[PDB]
Amino acid sequence: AQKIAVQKDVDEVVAAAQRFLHGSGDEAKVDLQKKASNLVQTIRGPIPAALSSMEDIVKVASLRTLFEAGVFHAMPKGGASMTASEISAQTGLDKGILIRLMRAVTPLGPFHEVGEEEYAHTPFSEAYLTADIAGCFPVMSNFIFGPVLQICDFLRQNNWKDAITTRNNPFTLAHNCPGETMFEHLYKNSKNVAPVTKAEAADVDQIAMDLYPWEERLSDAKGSNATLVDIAGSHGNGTRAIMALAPKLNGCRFIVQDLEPVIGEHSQALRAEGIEPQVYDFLKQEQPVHGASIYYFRRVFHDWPDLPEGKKILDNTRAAMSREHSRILIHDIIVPEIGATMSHAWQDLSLMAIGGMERTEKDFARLLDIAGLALVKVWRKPGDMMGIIEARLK
Amino acid sequence: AQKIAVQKDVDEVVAAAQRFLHGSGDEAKVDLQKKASNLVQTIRGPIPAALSSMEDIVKVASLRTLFEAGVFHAMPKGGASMTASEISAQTGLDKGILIRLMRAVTPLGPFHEVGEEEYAHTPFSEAYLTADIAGCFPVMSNFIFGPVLQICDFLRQNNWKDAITTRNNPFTLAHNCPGETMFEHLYKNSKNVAPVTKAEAADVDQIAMDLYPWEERLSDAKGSNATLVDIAGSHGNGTRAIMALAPKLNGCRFIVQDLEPVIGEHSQALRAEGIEPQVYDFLKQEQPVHGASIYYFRRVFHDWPDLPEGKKILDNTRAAMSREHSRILIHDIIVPEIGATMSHAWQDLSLMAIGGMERTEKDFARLLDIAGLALVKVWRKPGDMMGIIEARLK
Ligand SMILES: C=CC(C)(C)[C@@]12C=C(O)C(=O)N3/C(=C/c4c[nH]cn4)C(=O)N[C@]31N(OC)c1ccccc12
Ligand SMILES: C=CC(C)(C)[C@@]12C=C(O)C(=O)N3/C(=C/c4c[nH]cn4)C(=O)N[C@]31N(OC)c1ccccc12
Ligand SMILES: Nc1ncnc2c1ncn2[C@@H]1O[C@H](C[C@@H](N)CC[C@H](N)C(=O)O)[C@@H](O)[C@H]1O
Ligand SMILES: Nc1ncnc2c1ncn2[C@@H]1O[C@H](C[C@@H](N)CC[C@H](N)C(=O)O)[C@@H](O)[C@H]1O
Repeated sequence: AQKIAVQKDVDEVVAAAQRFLHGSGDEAKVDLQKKASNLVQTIRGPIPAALSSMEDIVKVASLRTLFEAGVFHAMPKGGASMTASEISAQTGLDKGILIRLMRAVTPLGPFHEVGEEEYAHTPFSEAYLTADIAGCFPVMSNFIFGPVLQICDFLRQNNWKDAITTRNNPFTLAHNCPGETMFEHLYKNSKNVAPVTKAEAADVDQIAMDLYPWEERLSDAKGSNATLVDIAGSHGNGTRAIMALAPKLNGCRFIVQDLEPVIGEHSQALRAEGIEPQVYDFLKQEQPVHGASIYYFRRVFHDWPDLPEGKKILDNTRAAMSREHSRILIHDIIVPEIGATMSHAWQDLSLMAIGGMERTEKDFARLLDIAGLALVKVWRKPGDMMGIIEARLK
Repeated sequence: AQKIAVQKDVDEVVAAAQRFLHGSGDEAKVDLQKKASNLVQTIRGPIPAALSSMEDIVKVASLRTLFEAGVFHAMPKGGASMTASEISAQTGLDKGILIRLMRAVTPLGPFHEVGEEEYAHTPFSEAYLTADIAGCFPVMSNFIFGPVLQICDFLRQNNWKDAITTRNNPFTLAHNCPGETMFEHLYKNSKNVAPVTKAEAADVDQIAMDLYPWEERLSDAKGSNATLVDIAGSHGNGTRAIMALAPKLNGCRFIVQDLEPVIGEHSQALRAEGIEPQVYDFLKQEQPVHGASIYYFRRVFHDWPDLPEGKKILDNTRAAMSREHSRILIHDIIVPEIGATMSHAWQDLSLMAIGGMERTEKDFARLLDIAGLALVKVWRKPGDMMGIIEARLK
C-alpha cells in the first residue's frame, strides 16, 4: 500500500520535533504542529479526511450544548469520574442526549471516557472553565458560529459579490436583524451585556503592551497635553497595563471611553483603579477630550470596514487633536501577506460575519490615507501577531 | 518548560506508527491517528486548543462557500496554481472575500498557498470533487450543519429535556418548518431532489454487502416466496450489490420501493438493470408485496425514533409477511457501548438534529421487542461498523 506516506510524515514530525526541542525564544513550533496535522490527514487519506468537516461540526455543537447545560461545572475536576446518570441528575440534561453528545468529545475530544456511561475531566476540557475561554467561547457559540456558517448563504444572495456591510451581513441574516450592527443588537437585551463584556475581556494570546514606549512619550508632555484616552477601552485592562508600565508619572489623566452599557459594568471598578469612566460613541459624536497625549484604539478597528465607519472614527477624533502634540495609536493584528495562520484566519473570518475584518499592513496604509493621515511608524516585535500603527495629521 | 509533554507524545506516535506499519488486515490505525491528535493538542496546550472550535468553524464555513462558489471546479487539478484574480474572474466571487476565505484552508486546510494571491489544489482538496464527497458534503453544509449547531438552542427551549421529535427538532427550528419531517421539507422544493438523492447515494466507508448469505437464502425459496424488496432503496445500489453477489439465480423479483421523487430520479435506470421501481410510503401505507424472501432496510431506521415511526415501519411490514417464510433485515451502524469513534459520533449526532439516531445492539433489542419481533441473529464481520439485524415474527 501507500503506507510509505505515513513513514515520510512520521519522519518529518520526528524531525520537526527535534528542532523544536532545542531552539529558544516561533517558526519551529508552528512547523511541528503543521507536520503533526499532515500525519493525521495522511493516515486518514484524502477522501476520509473530507469527512472531518462533519465531525468537526458536531463536536463544536456538542461541546457548546454540554458547556451551556452545566456539564463542565457539574463534573469533578482532577479527572475523577462521574456517570451519565449522576451528571444528568445535577444538570437536568436528558441522560440519553448526554450519552450521545459525549461520543463527540471522548474519542479525541477533551473528555475521557473512563467506562460505559462514565466520563472524566482532563486538563483540555477544564481549560474551557478558565477566564479567557469561559468568557470567550459561549458568546461565540451562541451568537457568532451560526452566522459564520451562513457566510455562504449571504454571499449567495448576491451571486458571490461582496455585499457585506456593518448592518447587512451574515450576522443580520442569521439573527434576522437587518439594519442593526452586531453591538446594537446584542446590547438591546440587557442580559447580554455582562457576558459580552467578559468576552470582550478575553485575551487568549496575551497581548504584548511593552511594545511601544509609554513611559517616554507620556511623561515628555506638559500639562493638559499629558493624558491618554483608551477609546472603546471596555474593561480597561489595556489602560491598567499601560499604567503599570509607566508609574514614572505625574498626575496623568487616564480615560476609558465606551458605550453606556459597557461603562456601567466597569465604571466604579475603573474609578477605583483611578480612571475616568467616560461614556462616548465614536459613531454619533466627535471626540470630547481635546489635545491629549495619544488616542489609543485596541482591538477596535477590526470591528469595522474602512468606510463608512472606519473613516468616521478617525474623523470624529481628528476633531480633538493637535497638529503635532496629539498622536493616534491603532493596536490590532497585522496580517502577513503570505503564510497566515489559523489564528489569523479564525479572527478575520468571524469578523467578516459582522462586517469587520483584520487588516494587512498595506490595508492599514489605505485606511490612513483615506482619512488624510500620515504613517509615523509601525511598531512590531515579530513573533507577535499584533503591532501598533502610529500616525499623525498629514 | 513542559517540553517533556511533546517528547512523550512524539514517542507514542512513533511507537504507534511502527505498530501500524507491520500489522495486517483495525485497532492499530485508529490508535495511531489518536496518538497523532494528542500531539497536536499537546503542542498547542489546553487553553490554545480550546480555540480549535472557532478555527474549525470558519474552516467549514469557508470550505462550504468556496465549494458552492465554484472555486474547487475552476482551479486546475494536479497542483497547478491559479491566482486570486484568475479565480475571481471565472467564478465571480469577490476577490477580496476569496483571499480572506483562502486563509482558512491553506495553513493546514486542503489547499496549498503557493504564493501571494496564488493557490493550488492538493489531493485533499480534490477529494471534495469525488462522487462520495461531492454528493454528500453540499447537502450537509447547506441543510444539516446549521441545525446541528442549533441543537443547544432547541434543547435549551426545553430546559435540556429531550423534546426531540421527527417534526420538532433542531432542523425544524433552524429551517423554520415545525411539523415537517426532514424529507418532507426538502422534497417540497423539487430542485433539491437530485442533490439529495446523490447525497443518499454517498457511501464513503464502502459498505460491506457480502456480510450475509444472499445466494443461500434467496435460492432456497420456492416461487412467489423468492423475491427481495429493498425498502427505501433509493438509487438501488444495495440491490445491485445483492444481485451481483448472487447470480446463482432463477427469475427472481427484485423491487426497490421509495417515495415518488426518489422513484422518478432512478426509475428507468432501475428498469434498465432489471428492477421493479415501486412507489411506496412506509408511513401512510401497509407494505404491498406479500410473503417475500426478505424485506431489507439499509440505512433506513437511523432516520427514525423507535416510536412513533420506528414501530409503524415494522408494523406496516408485518402486514405482508409469512410467519416462517418472510424475514426482516435491518442493515445499519451498530454503535459500541464503549469506545465510539468520531465516525460513530458525527452520523448519530447529525441525525439527532432531524429526530433520527444510530442504535446500539441493545437499542435494536428494544426496537424489536416493541414491535413484537424476535431476534434471529445479528450479522457482523467486526472491524466493520455496520451489521445486519435478522428478525422474524415472534
Ligand atoms: C464576541 C464578541 C467580541 C468579544 C466583542 C469580539 C470583538 C472583538 O473586537 C474582539 O476582540 N474579540 C475577540 C478577542 C479575543 C482574542 N483572543 C481571545 N479573544 C473575540 O474572541 N471575539 C471578539 N471577536 O474577535 C475575533 C469577534 C468576532 C466576531 C464578533 C465579535 C467579536
Ligand atoms: C443528508 C441527507 C441524507 C443523505 C439523506 C442523510 C440520511 C441518511 O439516511 C444517510 O444515510 N446519510 C448519509 C450516509 C453516508 C455515509 N457515508 C457517507 N454518507 C449521509 O452522509 N447523510 C445522511 N445522513 O447520515 C448521517 C444524514 C444526517 C442528517 C440528515 C440526513 C442524512
Ligand atoms: N459606536 C461605538 N462607539 C464606541 N465604542 C464602541 C462602539 N461600538 C462598539 N464599541 C466598543 O468597542 C469595543 C470592542 C472591544 N472588542 C475592544 C475593547 C478593548 N479596546 C480591547 O482591546 O479589548 C467594545 O468595548 C465596544 O463596546
Ligand atoms: N415515509 C418514507 N417512506 C419510504 N421511504 C422514505 C420515507 N422517508 C424517507 N424515505 C427514504 O429513506 C431513504 C433513506 C436513505 N438514506 C437510505 C437509502 C438506501 N436504503 C441506502 O442505504 O442508501 C431515502 O431514500 C428516503 O427517500
